[PDB]
Amino acid sequence: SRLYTLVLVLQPQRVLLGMKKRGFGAGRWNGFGGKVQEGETIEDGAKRELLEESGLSVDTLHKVGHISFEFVGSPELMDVHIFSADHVHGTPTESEEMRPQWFQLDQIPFADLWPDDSYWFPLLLQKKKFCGHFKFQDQDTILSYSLREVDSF
Ligand SMILES: Nc1nc2c([nH]c(=O)n2[C@H]2C[C@H](O)[C@@H](COP(=O)(O)OP(=O)(O)OP(=O)(O)O)O2)c(=O)[nH]1
Ligand SMILES: [Cu+2]
Ligand SMILES: [Cu+2]
Repeated sequence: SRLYTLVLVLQPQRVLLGMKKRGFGAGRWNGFGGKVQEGETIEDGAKRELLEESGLSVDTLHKVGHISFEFVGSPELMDVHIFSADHVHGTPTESEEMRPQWFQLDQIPFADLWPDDSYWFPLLLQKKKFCGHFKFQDQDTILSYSLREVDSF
């Protein structure tokens, strides 16, 4: 298993997603994040990746979710810690990896996000902390999942 982060930049009626321009999940919208490095906590990793990919800074993040990901015929698990950045400083800025864009919450193009996102985004937007596991047949196809709400992490 490998540690990753995912940070959703949320304002009362809109979210700043990023169009992944290269790498894993290229061509889909997503939150900002990446691998957690040796020598940083998960949260600091989430903050560093948000700053790097969007030019945005935060005082704090909310822990909102935790989801493990599995691909059929690959033993390597992605242990993804999901944060909400409720309040950001600075100006959204395109990076080599991400082009930030704002979407009003009822207009998020779920068709162009990872397919799991349409399952847990509703929990996110209702402020319900969640735990889950998703097993993908391929990058477009969920084979199996479980998802539940938790009171804390
Ligand atoms: N919304 C969503 N995010 C996912 C899914 N699967 C998945 O790995 N992620 C997130 C976790 C990370 O933010 C990102 C994968 O990390 P990455 O490898 O692209 O990050 P990165 O290149 O920036 O890593 P770094 O080397 O920059 O640290 O995608 C998914 O199914 N849905
Ligand atoms: Cu907050
Ligand atoms: Cu402030």
